[PDB]
Amino acid sequence: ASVQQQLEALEKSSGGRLGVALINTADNSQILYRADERFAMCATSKVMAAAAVLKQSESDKHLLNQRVEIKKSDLVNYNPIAEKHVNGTMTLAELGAAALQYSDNTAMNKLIAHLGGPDKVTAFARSLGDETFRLDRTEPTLNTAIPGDPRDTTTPLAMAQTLKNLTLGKALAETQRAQLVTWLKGNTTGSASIRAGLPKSWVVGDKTGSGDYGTTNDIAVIWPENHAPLVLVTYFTQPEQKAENRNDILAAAAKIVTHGF
Repeated sequence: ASVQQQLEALEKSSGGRLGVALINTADNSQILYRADERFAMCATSKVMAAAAVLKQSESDKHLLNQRVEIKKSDLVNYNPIAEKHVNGTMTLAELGAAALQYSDNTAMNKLIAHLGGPDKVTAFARSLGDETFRLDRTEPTLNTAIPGDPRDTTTPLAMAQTLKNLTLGKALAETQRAQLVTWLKGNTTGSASIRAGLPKSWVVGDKTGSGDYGTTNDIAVIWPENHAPLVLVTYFTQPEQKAENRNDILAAAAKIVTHGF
């Protein structure tokens, strides 16, 4: 069974729709499975928002330390970091960190609001050459993940390309690229997703996402010990709105497509 057959087979079993894009930066080869199909990003979109703020910070040396007031009314449905700071401030950097490493939804909203709304995140993606990404909503509604809804979607390939540009490539100035990489490496939410499909000692940065329709996503940059990085997007979504998430599928997909390194 080739890698495509293995992915086909994984999807066939899975009860959903799998999207995979792996970029092997050794030779810019790719492993693609429904890679041009749209999927709801859910919190994987947070990478774009955080990166947009990093881009701004390249021309404003005070931005990352800018205070953002956190009010109880800013809290939404999943705020593990921001709730610790109500009535205080968090800096934009701290919001980036919380958004990326804990998937804090208030943090995401503060990034988006700082930037001037979801459309500003889209424009930032566009500025990186990503013609596919769109951010339409704030948290929490960007996670509705309704089948066929274009809002808050991208394709696996588009996101893989952009993630590579962001973390290893030309999108950000070097200190901000490194900051993004640091943030992704320090993610806390991805143990059971792509990381679980990889050799335990490979260094990985990732951002998960999850939403309704059992939408279960992860985007990762992977640094094998003896090989050039891999950039991997695994998106997964299911037909029924209250489907359980399926991080196991993402781990399985990651194992399939990284088997060689």
